[PDB]
Order: sequence, then C-alpha cells, then structure tokens
Amino acid sequence: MVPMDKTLKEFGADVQWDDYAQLFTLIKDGAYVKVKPGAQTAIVNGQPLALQVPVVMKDNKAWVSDTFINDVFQSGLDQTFQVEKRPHPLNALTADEIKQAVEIVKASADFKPNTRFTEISLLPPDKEAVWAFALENKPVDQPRKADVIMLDGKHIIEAVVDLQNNKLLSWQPIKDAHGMVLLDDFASVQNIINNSEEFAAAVKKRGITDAKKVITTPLTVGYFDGKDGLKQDARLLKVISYLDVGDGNYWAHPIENLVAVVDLEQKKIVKIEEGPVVPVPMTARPFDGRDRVAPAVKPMQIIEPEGKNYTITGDMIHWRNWDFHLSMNSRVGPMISTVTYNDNGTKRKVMYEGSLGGMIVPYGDPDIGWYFKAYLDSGDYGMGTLTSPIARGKDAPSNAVLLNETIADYTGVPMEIPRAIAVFERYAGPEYKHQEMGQPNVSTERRELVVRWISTVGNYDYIFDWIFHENGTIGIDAGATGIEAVKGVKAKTMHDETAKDDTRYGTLIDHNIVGTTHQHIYNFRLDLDVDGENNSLVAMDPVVKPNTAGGPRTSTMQVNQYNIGNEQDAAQKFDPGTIRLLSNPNKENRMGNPVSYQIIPYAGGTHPVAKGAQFAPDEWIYHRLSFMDKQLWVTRYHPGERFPEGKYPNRSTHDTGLGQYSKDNESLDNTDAVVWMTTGTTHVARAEEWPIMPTEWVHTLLKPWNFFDETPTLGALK
Amino acid sequence: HMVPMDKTLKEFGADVQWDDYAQLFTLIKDGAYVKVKPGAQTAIVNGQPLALQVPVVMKDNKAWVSDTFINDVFQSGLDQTFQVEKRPHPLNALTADEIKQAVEIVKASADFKPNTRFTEISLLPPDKEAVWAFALENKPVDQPRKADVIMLDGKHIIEAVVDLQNNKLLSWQPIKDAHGMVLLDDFASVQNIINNSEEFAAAVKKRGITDAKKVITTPLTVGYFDGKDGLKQDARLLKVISYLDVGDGNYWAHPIENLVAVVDLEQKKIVKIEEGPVVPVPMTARPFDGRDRVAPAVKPMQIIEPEGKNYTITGDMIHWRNWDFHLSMNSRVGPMISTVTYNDNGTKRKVMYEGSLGGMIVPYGDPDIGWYFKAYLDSGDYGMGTLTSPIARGKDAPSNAVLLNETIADYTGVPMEIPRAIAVFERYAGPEYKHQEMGQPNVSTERRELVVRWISTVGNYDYIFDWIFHENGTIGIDAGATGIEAVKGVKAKTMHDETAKDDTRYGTLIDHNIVGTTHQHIYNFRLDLDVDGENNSLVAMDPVVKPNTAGGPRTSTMQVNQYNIGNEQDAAQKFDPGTIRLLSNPNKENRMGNPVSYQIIPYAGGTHPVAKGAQFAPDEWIYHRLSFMDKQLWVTRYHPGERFPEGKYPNRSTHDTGLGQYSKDNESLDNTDAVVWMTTGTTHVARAEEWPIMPTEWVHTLLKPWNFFDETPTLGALKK
Ligand SMILES: [Ca+2]
Ligand SMILES: [Ca+2]
Ligand SMILES: [Ca+2]
Ligand SMILES: [Ca+2]
Ligand SMILES: [Cu+2]
Ligand SMILES: [Cu+2]
Ligand SMILES: [Xe]
Ligand SMILES: [Xe]
Ligand SMILES: [Xe]
Ligand SMILES: [Xe]
Ligand SMILES: [Xe]
Ligand SMILES: [Xe]
Ligand SMILES: [Xe]
Ligand SMILES: [Xe]
Ligand SMILES: [Xe]
Ligand SMILES: [Xe]
Ligand SMILES: [Xe]
Repeated sequence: MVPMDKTLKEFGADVQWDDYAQLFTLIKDGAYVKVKPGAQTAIVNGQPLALQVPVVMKDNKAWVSDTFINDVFQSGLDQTFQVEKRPHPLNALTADEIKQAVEIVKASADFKPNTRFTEISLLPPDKEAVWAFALENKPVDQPRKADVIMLDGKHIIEAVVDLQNNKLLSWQPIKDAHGMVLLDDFASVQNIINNSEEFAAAVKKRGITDAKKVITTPLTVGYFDGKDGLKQDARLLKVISYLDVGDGNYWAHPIENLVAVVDLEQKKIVKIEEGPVVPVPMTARPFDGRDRVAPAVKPMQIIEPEGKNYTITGDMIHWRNWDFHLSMNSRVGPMISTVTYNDNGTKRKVMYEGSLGGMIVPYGDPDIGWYFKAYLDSGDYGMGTLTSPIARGKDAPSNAVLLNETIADYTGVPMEIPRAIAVFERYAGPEYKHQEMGQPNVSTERRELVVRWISTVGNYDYIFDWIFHENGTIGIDAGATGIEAVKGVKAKTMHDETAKDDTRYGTLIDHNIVGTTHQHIYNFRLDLDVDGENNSLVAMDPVVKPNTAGGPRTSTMQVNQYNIGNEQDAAQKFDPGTIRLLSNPNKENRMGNPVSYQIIPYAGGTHPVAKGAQFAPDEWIYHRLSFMDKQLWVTRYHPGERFPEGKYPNRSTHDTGLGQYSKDNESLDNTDAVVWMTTGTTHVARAEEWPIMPTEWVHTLLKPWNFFDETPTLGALK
Repeated sequence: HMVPMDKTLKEFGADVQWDDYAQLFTLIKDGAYVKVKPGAQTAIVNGQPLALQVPVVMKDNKAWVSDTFINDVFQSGLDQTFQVEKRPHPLNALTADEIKQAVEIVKASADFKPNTRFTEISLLPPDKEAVWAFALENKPVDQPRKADVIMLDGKHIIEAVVDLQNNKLLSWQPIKDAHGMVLLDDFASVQNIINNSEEFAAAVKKRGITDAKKVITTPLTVGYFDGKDGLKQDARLLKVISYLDVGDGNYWAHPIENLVAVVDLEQKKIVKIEEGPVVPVPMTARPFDGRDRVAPAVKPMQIIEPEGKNYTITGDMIHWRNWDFHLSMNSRVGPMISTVTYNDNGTKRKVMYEGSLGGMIVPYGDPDIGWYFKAYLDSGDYGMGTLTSPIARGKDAPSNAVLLNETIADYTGVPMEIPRAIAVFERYAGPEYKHQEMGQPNVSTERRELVVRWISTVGNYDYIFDWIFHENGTIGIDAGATGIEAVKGVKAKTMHDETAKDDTRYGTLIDHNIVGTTHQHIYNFRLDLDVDGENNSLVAMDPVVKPNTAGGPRTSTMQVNQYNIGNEQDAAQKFDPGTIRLLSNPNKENRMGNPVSYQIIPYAGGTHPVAKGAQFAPDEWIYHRLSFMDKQLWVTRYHPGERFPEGKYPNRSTHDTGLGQYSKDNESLDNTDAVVWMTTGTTHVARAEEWPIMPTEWVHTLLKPWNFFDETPTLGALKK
C-alpha cells in the first residue's frame, strides 16, 4: 500500500478529486480513469475493470496497492498503444542498436581515442522494399544498417555498419568537410574564455570588473574567401558574450563589439576583434516570472474519456483514414514516412518521407559581432539532439499523448528524450456546413491530428506541427518563440543622438537594446508519391482573358495550364495566386482528371513574409545556400539528397544542397519527384517581443486535388 | 409535479451525460456546468453548491425532475456569465419595443403605403465623442435615441429618421435613383411568378422537364451593363436561375442551364426569357446530408470549463482579461464590435471605435447567359444579418461556447429573435511563448484566445466570421466559406468527352455533367481603429536590402525604408505581405520613444489561392462600380455615414458610391481620425473534393500591436 497522490504524480498522471461525487479522475496520455474509494471496480476509457485492492481513504488521504498503476494503466483497456509484432523497417535505431554500432566502430584500429559522433542513424533500406512492407506486408530482406559519422578532432569520417551480422562495411574519410558543432564544444569554448587573460583584459576595458560572470555563446563562422582573415582548414568558432547579472537572462546583457575566434583543435583564442566600447545594459530583465504574478484564470480541460481515435503501434500511427510512421533523427528531428490514405478500403500512397530539410536564421547587420551570424540550427547544431521536452498542457493541449524518443549523444551513448513529441487530436471548426433556407441544417465538425515537436538552439525555440486533416489535406506549421538576439547600443530612446545609427539595422526594443533585423527560413523535404512514384509537376495560373464567347462581359477567368518538365524550371518563386500540382499522369479520378496534390509553400504567417533572401546575390551566404531564395523545388528522388544546405554546411565553400541537387537540370516528367518547400519570414522587432517573444507562426499546406472523386469526409455509401 | 429529465433538458438545449459508475449527471449549457446525483438534495453549479427543493428522481432508470428544475438550476445566479447592465450602453441595438415603436411612428405618416417594406431598421448612432466618453469616463449621453428606418415603396427607397425618446418623425427623404435590396418575400414572389408562367413552363418542357411544379427558382440581382443586357434601368428587376428538384435535398446539383427569366416585381410578371442551347439536366441524386451515408464511429471529445468562464457579458458588453468591448447585431452586416479597449495596468487604452464586415462580393468568371451578370453582393443585396444561420451547438462552434440570441427587424417591420446568432468561446492556441534555456528549468505559458463567431448563409454559401482577441493585444479576423458550389450544367461526363475542353474553359469538371465555375470571394472589413486616441497617421515600413557602407566583408545589409502616407489616394494600395503598414499615434510614444502603433495585415494567409485584385479587365462595369475589389488596403477620414465599401445602394448602381467615392477627394490622413478598410479574398478554382459539399476554407487577417506596449504584454503583473 502506497500514497496515491504522490505515486501518481511521480508517474506523470493528473489526479482530480471531486468531493461532491466522491470520485477520483486520473488522466495520463490515452488513459482516462475513474475510481471511487472503496469500490471493487474502476472505469478505464469507458470500460469496467475489477480491482484486486480498492482505493482506501485514510485521514482525507488516498492509498492504493503498490501494484495499482500496473493493474490500472497497463491493463489493456487503454488501447492507445498496441504491440508491434513485426517492426517497420524505418524504425529508428534502438538503444541497443546504437550501442552495437558504437562497439563495431570502436573495434577498428583506425578509431582514434577522443573520437566523437555527429550522427548515428538508420541507413534507410530501399524505398520500394519499404513501400511493399507498408502496403503488402512483404518482409524486407536486408539486414539493419547504421550510418555512423565520426568527428576525429576536426576530421570527418563516414562509416557503415551491418547490425544483423555485426560487421563494418565501410570507412571513408571525408577531406574538406567540417563537422557540426557538438555539445562539448559549448563548455570548451566557455573554459577557453575563462582561461584567457587576454580576454579578461578585453572585458575589463568594457566595464566588467568580474570576468567570471561572462557567458559565452559559440557561433559558426561561415565562409568569406579569406576576407574575414580566417584560414579555411582550422576548426573555428566565433564567440559572442553576455554578462550574467543574476536575472536568469544573460541574453539581455550583450557585450557589444567583442568577438573571440576560437580554434577547438588548439583549444585557444586565436583572434580578438574589438570595436567601439558600448556599455553593457544592466537592468534585470527576467522572462521566467520571478518578478511577476499571473492573474487567476478559471480551469479549462480537453478530455477524451473513452480514449483516443488513433492507435500507436510501435512507431506507426493509425487515425481515421490515415496511416504513417513517425521516427526521430538527431539532425532534423521527426520524420513522417509511408503515409497513406485509406480510400474506401484501398490504401493510396501520399508521401514516402517528409521531414524538415534544414533552416537558417541570417542577420542583417554588417558590424563586427553580426556580419557572419547565420544560425543553421539543424545543420550546424542538430535540432533532434536539442529537442525540448514538451511541457504538458502548455506546449501542447491537455488531451495530448506525449512520446519519448531515443537518439545517440555525441559520445555514442543512447539518450532518451522524454516528451519529445506530442500527438493530439483537435477540434478545428466545422468541416463543412450548409443551412438551406427553411430546411434542417447540415454541419459536421472538423478534426485535425497534430504531431508537434519543439527544438531549442541557443536563444530560439522552434515549434513544428504536422497536421493531418480528415479530408486528405496535410498542413505543416512552424512557430518561433524565445529571446531575441540583441545589440547593445548607447541610445535609450529614439530621442537620443545615436538613435538613428543605432537603429539602422533593427528596432529599439529596450533601453540600450536593439533587436537586429533578420530572417527565419525553413525548408521542408517532402518526397510525395501521389498515388504512386511516377509523378509530374503541373502549373495552373489563373488569368484574366478577353471574352470571345459574346454577350456583355469584356473578360473572363481562365486557367493557363502547362507542365514543368525539369529541375531548373521547377526551382521557382511562389505566387500565392497560382496553383502548383504534383500530379500522377498515369491515374485519374471518376471525371478523368489526373489525381494530384496541390502544393502551397505559403499559406500564411503572423510575421511579414520573405520573398526570398534579404541579401545581394554577391554575398557568400547567398552563394552557399541557394535554397533560401526560391519557395519551391522539385528534384528527382535520390536516397542521399536530404538537406537543402548540403550534408556538411559548416564553413562550406559552395552549395552542396539544393543548388547541387538541381545542377544537371534533370527531367521531371512522369518520374519519382521530391518536393522541397522553402518558407520564410522577415523579422523586424518590436517592444512587444522583449524580454520574451510571443510565438509567431508560418503555415504551409498540401491539399488533395482531384485525388478523390468527391467530398472525402462525406463518408462511406450505405 | 414531475417532468422527464432527458427530454426537458434536451428541449432546453442542454447537453446531458449520465455516468452509470459515479451515479452522476453532468448537464452543460453555455456558461453553466452542473453536476447532480439522483436523490441528492444539493447540486453543483460551476463549483458552487445549490440546494434543490425536489431531488432528481430515478424510476426504472428513467430520470425525472421537478417542472421548476431548469429555472432553479440554470437561473440560480451561480452561473455568473451574464450580468444585468447598470446603465444601458448608447450603442445597444434597437430592442423589440424600439423596433415596434419606430414602425408605428412612420406608419402614422400620410405617406406610408401598405405595400411598403423595410430594408433596414437600425440605431442611428450618437456621435463618436459622446460614445467614447460614456465608455471611458462614464459620462451619460444627452442626445435622444434615434433610429434609421429605410423603406422600400415598390421600387423607391425612402429614408426616415425617428426620435424614440420623444416619439416623433424627424425626417422623410425619397432617394431618387436608388434600388433597394432583395427582400425575403422576393424569394416567394419570384417562385410563384414562375409557377404561374405558361411560357416558362414551355421553356422548361423544351429541356426535358415535363413537371414544371418541381422547378426551384433563385433570385439574383442583375447588375449594370450600360444597356447591353437589354433591361430597363429604372424598373425593379431580378434575374431567375432554375434548378430541378429530384428529391435528394440538393437542387443546386441539378441546374437547368441557359435558362434565365427576368422578373418585374412591381408588375408581378416575367418581362423577358433569355434562352440559349439546351443542355440535359443532370439527374443523379447527390445528397449532401448523409441520407445515403454510414455515420462513422468517433470517440467523444469535450472542452469543459467546470468553474465557469473567464469572460462576463454585461448586457451586450463583454469583458475578458484586459479587453472590453461591445457587441451588437445589424441586419445588413451582422455583428459589430465597438468601443474596444485594452486595459494596460489600470488605464483603458483605445484600440478600435467600430469594427465590422464592410461588404463582400463573389464574382464569377463565365460569360454565358446564366453567368455573365452573376456577382453576389451578399450583405448589400441580401442582408447578411437577416440571413444569420443559428449556430449548431458543438459543431459550428466548440462545446465550450456560449451562444447569444439576437433581435433584428424583419422586412415587414416585426422584431425577429434569431436563436444562437453568435457564439463566444475561449480557446487554447498553443504556447503563448516558451523558452527552454540549456540546462535550466523550462518557461512556457499557454496562449488563450477569445472568439466571437457569426455565420450567415446566402443561397448556396455559408460564411463564417471570427473576431479573435488575443490576450497579448493582437486582433484577428478570419473568414470561412463552405456550402454548395454554383455549378454549370454541361455535356461532358469526363474529360475524355468531345465537349470537355469547352465545357471547362471557365471551371473544373467536378462531377458527371457538372462544372464548378471559377470565381472569387472578396471580403472587406471596415475598422475604425483609434490607436490610443483618434488622431492617427499612416506609416509604411518597407524592408529593403541596402549596400553595406560600414566596411567588413558583407556586401549588403537589411534596412527599412520608413515614410508617411499623407492622403487617401496614396493610402488606397495593394498589400505586399513582405512590407509593414502601421496606423500610428504620432502624439503618444512608448517608453522607447516609438509612436504607439498597430500593424495592419490584410492578408495573413488562406487555404485557397489568394486574389491579387479583382479578376476582371479594367473596362468591366462590375470593375468600375466596385473599386473596393482591387486594393487590399484603404484609409479614409472618419465619417459617420461612410459604412459600406460597395456604397449604400449597390443594386444596379452605375458608378462607385463606396470606397471609390469616400476617397475621391484625396483628403489628408495626417494626424487625424482615420478608418482602415481591409480587402481580402480568394480565387476559387474548383476540385472534386468540393462536391457535393465544400469543406470549409479560411482566409486570415491580423491587427498586431506595434510598440503599443513597452514589453511582452503577457508577462504578468510586476511585483517589483
Ligand atoms: Ca537531381
Ligand atoms: Ca516521390
Ligand atoms: Ca479612427
Ligand atoms: Ca474621405
Ligand atoms: Cu525572429
Ligand atoms: Cu468559392
Ligand atoms: Xe550542439
Ligand atoms: Xe504505417
Ligand atoms: Xe518537443
Ligand atoms: Xe547557439
Ligand atoms: Xe482568373
Ligand atoms: Xe514547382
Ligand atoms: Xe509542387
Ligand atoms: Xe433576403
Ligand atoms: Xe465596452
Ligand atoms: Xe440567393
Ligand atoms: Xe495603407
């Protein structure tokens, strides 16, 4: 016998007591439990359950059998989770597979002693075999393989290991590649600064008595063809710094015009750049509420007391007509795979793999601490790795189910991220409605299934939602919050003398604090397979045309329709007044229209939209990262083309991403296509965003276009 | 005593859940969340105990209640959602009494004829300054309540004004050259005229229809075409499109193509029958109501607020967190949000004097005889408030909504209570903000939004408007479209038929013999924003890429070109979603010295392709008559009489009497009382997914505080 409230809260359930009904309600993930003290039975998700030991009330305190949690929550009356008897071949590496793969490479003599890992991931078996698993249950007959990418000092090495046979299949050094930043690089950088008298010197000049209070933040340095005076072949990071004044918000206290360049192979500062002294803003600016009181609000709950409409079977999700596989990657986070829509009995392919491709937050300011600053969060830091556990009921609604996921850390040890992903169903207005005059109304509710993931790199938090609509639409939303990267300036108000120079590149958002203008650019890789792999890309441009049919109208609304046959043409800006379809030319609906999906890389946003990259074309960043300046890309499927910024974007000299994948301008005619959507905002700051930035959203959409023969949510014919 | 619980409460509109295990009823309606056990002498209402005289009785597991149960429980007073109003707000709509009174005053005139009908009976609003002083300083309003009474005398419009405090007719003005809107009885008239026409019965026989009594008409306005339509300019005319009733409940799926009757309403006669080639009527049953579908098994989801709401509704005034505002209903534009303030640390700061739909238009792109003139001015021509669709509880709005009744005059001048006219609900909208600093505890708060939702159906589209108050000061306006598509009857069954290419020049083939004609939805919103005061300026901020003149390796920088927009003609513009447009207050600054502003975003996204302007050539009449369609943003000088982007009398208008007119003098917009108009819409190209019934599509607009506050507005009360 064990104390109920304490044990249940330790287990993650919410416990509610209703004194009028004398009834506990226990909620956790898919389980909604009702139990009265002294009763011999309980209710799990609407279903009766016999108890071995009743709940006993001793002294206004609930006690339960030590076995109650297993008997009630793992009873099988919660159907949310089902056992996976046959593993999906895209399942992520398990903890054991991660450990096995590390032993296999550590067994090589070429494995040097301080070697770190940038990625340990499933090597994807071939597409055709994976589709036949999902659609025909045909076993895949390859062994499980892992990509093991190692960073030996500054050297990158790619290995492949076979996990069934426990052998090493290849070992390829990659000359010229720089590695991504690893967690331990953060501490190194912070120690190197703590141990430089030269740095302490530099900081003393800037008014800082105590150099031990200085917080560093490490940045990749980009590539500028020697013009930043940094040699190409060293492992370098740039270091910006802030003053810890004890408000929990080092970000609010920048030490402007002071940059250290750190060589991580020498573990020393190798350059200090110093510009005008700007006094460090010092006023406490906490964002955690330590100085605040919230208003009392009344409680709101979203409850599903008979359980969920979805089923999670291992990593497979089933919900209404949708089925898909959800797996987690250390670089790009969640990946949605083998997505199909069940059209009256038949599973129809929609998307083979979908995931974040990459993202970049480049800044607009040419000064010493800014000019090179461009966060490539997934590429350079690893957004999977930096997943933020979801705060139950706040980051996601209280009817969510939260999943743990596992990936390798930089030392090769499996790391379990709790609450890495949230899945929840939500009400989203009426699905359709018609109220014919003087007739009974027709309305049905809209339901969306959301898959939500959060990653935090330095000062922003990014939120990605993959949204499945019952009617076949799929949305992808990207939200941004966190703390602005700010410049320390002399101006306190717009009336000060330096105000105008001070704000040339950003808004004054606090006294001495300027929010530097920048962009948020997200790129999604969507290997759509519209009812099969063989697809084509169709444009439909609504046009105003002279009326030629007679009568009083001078004009008409027509559609200009044409195919886009190759990769260079498919790389384009997106006009939200046009329609872009990925069609299957081999298959038609009942009316003879090619089954298609409409691609909408900009379906809206709460911040101003990027039309492309806010950079002149002669900028190195513009040259290295082509993906930034078009909204839409379509390339021929290739298992190894995965990242719009290239595989090794750190200090890269040219575009190894989407600029390379499209170089040879290949045919896109009736073939396996991969769609990439680039969507962006231009962020000009305002005081409302300081000291913490209310979440801002961009939206994208994939809508079925004559994929069905009729309203998909009408339901099956009697 | 007794009366049967389940039946009484469901009649009453409450949701009823019985929990067999807990032996407990949970009854839910609007702001009341009630728990009651059979036999208990008490019940719980929003967390408070309440004594019952008669307990809920169980007999053979039928539940029984006292015939006074409903008033005792739902009228207890433990539901605090609704409070009675202390001093009537000067913007409260006409009451049923006031409507009846206003009608008696004009009926007591010698000039009143018994055929006269009413297009509008509305509060004539007192002046803006006195209304603000009432809201902000509690100063009573000393002008008397007046009503606008707008009458249609056969084809003539008369505008009467009546004083209700003093019971008299202050004025009576015929308005020459104005046509009146379509009225509800016009629907019946047009259907009877067609049923009485032997010539129409013949036209319909030609096209396969042997039974003329199974034909359904629908009235359209005719527009203006400089005579090319062959129609008398002065007469009261409407065009009639026709459909075959086949008994599937969806006559919209069965057009009788190329048949138009023109009807003179005065004369009660068909004046002209335009015929073109014969196209066989599509006959296959296509019900949208599920008579032929399997109901899918879905598990329940409830959004519950078991201690009541965070908002209070005091008369028509709504209070929620830091917002206060006033809500009323107009027969032409529906809901109006007024005297909107944000409470900043004890000081109520002005945001918006009046906000409402201005007008809307759905113009088609097909030049054939049943199409070429077709453009629904849904509010202006039909009265969207009049056509309000009662919210379907749990479906049209979430299960935690409160549903308000509204009263407007009908066309004969009798008050009409519309049930469930507006839904108010609070909703979760993700994290308000979050930061997870590496190795520290998390910070996250939930975002909450308050939605005011109204739905209106005109013919075949159902429209859903949401006004959304974010806790942090943002205001969103979303427009949703659903219903049944206007379809053309055609000969092609599939795209393989010989006529397919021509049949689909103006629309997609969405069913056998059925084309969804391409069109646009264009919405316009009139927002009298008063950003912390009436005296505002318009500012542009265009992000630009400039050469780096500061040295270092960069070739370019990100900067902003800032300028004022000094006059109306300059303020009428396309919106580029990559730029920023602010209504500032040049007289008031935040702690940083920045003028307190709102950012106006007329296009914040949409589910359909976006309309860049009117999809018409510059020489179309519809184009000439309706300037509002081609610009996303207009700013004009406050004028109490300028309310409709399409003009006050848009039926068969020959020129622009709306935003084209309101801006034609190109007046100054420098530090003055400005009114913002947002035009936004979609180009609709149909697809099979939208037939027989169209899944709801949404467009979004946003108003965001810009340096209006000093910091993150949602941080919480400062303890330090
Ligand atoms: Ca290629
Ligand atoms: Ca593909
Ligand atoms: Ca104003
Ligand atoms: Ca004017
Ligand atoms: Cu930003
Ligand atoms: Cu439409
Ligand atoms: Xe990292
Ligand atoms: Xe799956
Ligand atoms: Xe997350
Ligand atoms: Xe970072
Ligand atoms: Xe168009
Ligand atoms: Xe494209
Ligand atoms: Xe596409
Ligand atoms: Xe009407
Ligand atoms: Xe108000
Ligand atoms: Xe209509
Ligand atoms: Xe504007």
